[PDB]
Amino acid sequence: TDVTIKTLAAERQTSVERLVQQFADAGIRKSADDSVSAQEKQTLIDHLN
Repeated sequence: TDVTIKTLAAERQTSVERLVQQFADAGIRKSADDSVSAQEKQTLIDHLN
């Protein structure tokens, strides 16, 4: 579940990478190569609404 952002970010490409950024704001690890959360892509929805 927990992986390092960027490698993971690339993985989804249009999900986890994005997820990490917003989430950092949310309450998860941030993007730009470092720490990320997979399947956290929900960031788009949660953060938005």
